[PDB]
Amino acid sequence: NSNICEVCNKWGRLFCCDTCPRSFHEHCHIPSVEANKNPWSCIFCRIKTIQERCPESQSGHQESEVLMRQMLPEEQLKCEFLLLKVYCDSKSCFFASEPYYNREGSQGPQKPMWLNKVKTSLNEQMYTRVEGFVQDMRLIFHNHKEFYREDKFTRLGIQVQDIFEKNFRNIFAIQETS
Ligand SMILES: [Zn+2]
Ligand SMILES: [Zn+2]
Ligand SMILES: [Zn+2]
Repeated sequence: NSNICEVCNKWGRLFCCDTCPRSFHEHCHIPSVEANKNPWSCIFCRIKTIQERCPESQSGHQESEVLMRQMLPEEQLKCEFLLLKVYCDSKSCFFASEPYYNREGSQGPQKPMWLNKVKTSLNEQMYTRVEGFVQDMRLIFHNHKEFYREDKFTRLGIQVQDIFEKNFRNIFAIQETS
């Protein structure tokens, strides 16, 4: 196994996957690494298993259909994985914890949102459809873009949103388009 966490790239108290060489800190893995379970498979392995059991799941889908799916176990897992993929980018540190807004010439968003809040929401099964999760994730970046206006710091929102969107397309097998 790897000697650094797959999500944060640091050493520490790591849990090793039994079916791939990845490792995780306890709260870096989503869901948090499970108490017992021997063997244990990580979220990357569990997502690969879904794909292997249903190869047709990789044919193209329409986003509108994906957003209306109910959050049954497999869609719950896919949202957890997609959240994990955003945390894997180091620039996610800007969007992880609860923000605050006091900048000359800007007003804070009406509905602040951050990655830890989405993490808790998923953990507490607060989303009933994929749409709920996706709307909150997109809100994070939209709030950022709107608040930082012309400051070049707005680009962080663009960059992390691009990571989100690419992984969303991959994980939910959205039909490729030009
Ligand atoms: Zn970590
Ligand atoms: Zn694994
Ligand atoms: Zn099948």
